[PDB]
Amino acid sequence: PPYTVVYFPVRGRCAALRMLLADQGQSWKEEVVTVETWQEGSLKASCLYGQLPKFQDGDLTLYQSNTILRHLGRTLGLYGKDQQEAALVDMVNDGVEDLRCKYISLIYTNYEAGKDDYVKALPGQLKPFETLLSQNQGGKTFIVGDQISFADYNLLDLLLIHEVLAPGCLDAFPLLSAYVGRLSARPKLKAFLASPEYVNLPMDEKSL
Amino acid sequence: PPYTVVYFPVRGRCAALRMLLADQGQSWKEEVVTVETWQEGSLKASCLYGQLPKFQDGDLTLYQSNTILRHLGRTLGLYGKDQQEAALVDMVNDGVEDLRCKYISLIYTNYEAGKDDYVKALPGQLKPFETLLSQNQGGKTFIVGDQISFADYNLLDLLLIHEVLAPGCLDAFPLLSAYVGRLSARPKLKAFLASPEYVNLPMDEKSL
Ligand SMILES: N[C@@H](CCC(=O)N[C@@H](CS)C(=O)NCC(=O)O)C(=O)O
Ligand SMILES: N[C@@H](CCC(=O)N[C@@H](CS)C(=O)NCC(=O)O)C(=O)O
Repeated sequence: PPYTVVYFPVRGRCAALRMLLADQGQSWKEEVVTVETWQEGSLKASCLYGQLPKFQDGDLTLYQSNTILRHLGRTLGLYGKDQQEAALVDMVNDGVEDLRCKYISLIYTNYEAGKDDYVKALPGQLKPFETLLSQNQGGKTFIVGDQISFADYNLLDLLLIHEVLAPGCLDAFPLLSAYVGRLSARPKLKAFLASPEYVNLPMDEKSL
Repeated sequence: PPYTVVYFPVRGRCAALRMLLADQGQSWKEEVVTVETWQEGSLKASCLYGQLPKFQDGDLTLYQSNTILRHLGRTLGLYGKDQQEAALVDMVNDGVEDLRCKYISLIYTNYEAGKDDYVKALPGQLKPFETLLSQNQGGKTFIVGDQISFADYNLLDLLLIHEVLAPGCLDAFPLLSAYVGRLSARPKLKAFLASPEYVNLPMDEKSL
């Protein structure tokens, strides 16, 4: 630290890393980039891959949402207890990223027309996470091992996103359901999720 | 170890991890899955996310190509010299994954019709890697730091893939060009890239 999140005024790909920082009692600065400023071009041209989020940690500048998640996970001890758990954490996060990309494809390229088929296929896309939970201490703890990881925050975000898209989609998955309620009940995270900082921010850039 | 790669008979998403194993002097078993066997359904149903590659390391079973790359990188010391370099390695790999997904979208959903526009936009997609190279010891070493990382193998694979799609696409990028020649010249990797094991395997599953 200090930590600075440079992003558009939406939850989007920064929701999970923000949940992580809040739940971990970290402090950080939000540098909001308006659509107007982005269209100006200078900031975009200076971004490694021409996109946001951009993350500043002291003198270190990073790009890529999952890189930020892994960085915070690595430096704050949220990346498994050993190398085997670390691999499992990656396996979960890669799965979360895959579904997030499918979600992104839906809302940005075929929402109204593809929404129905997507929701029908959703159960099959959520089952893997329910299965992982069932194979780890009966799913009473975290997605991997007995300690929270950056993948828990990313998965939580994706699940919350889908509950909005398809209310009750987690009713068919007892472990995921309890898991979401459990993580959402963690004091610092609960406070964050209920604050205007989170609540009054639109879900996706599509809303911009 | 022992290591086992379970995949279709193509380079696809296993090319980079294979280059890594070969260049690192590792031994591994290839369990080829034919389209027929896949259509049978049993293997697919047993895969965490219903897809390949599946990777076995001793008693550990992993899925997700980037998870395999990170696992080998972590266990073989190809993940940066410190936490800062580790983050940079992730930043590069996430960028490689992003472009690979764009490439995948092209060949599978709009090849013939989108090929021209994709190639025109390619320079802008490759510039970030040229820039990273220019900011690290003049690009005379690796993509991050002075030691090879799993991201080098993944980037190398993506660059080779694009040279086939658009011959000479690296001519406008001196650092990337030299970088590819340099990595491709590493003894063990050079031997692997020239072997039937690599050469006679189709590039993508699309060829199946
Ligand atoms: N793989 C990147 C994706 C970044 C991305 O898609 N950024 C979008 C917002 S969610 C953006 O900056 N769009 C504006 C543009 O492309 O110029 C990550 O995970 O951070
Ligand atoms: N995110 C996964 C993607 C895996 C993937 O796309 N697998 C394809 C081949 S490259 C597959 O198994 N297709 C067969 C199927 O889905 O039934 C990874 O990086 O490993």
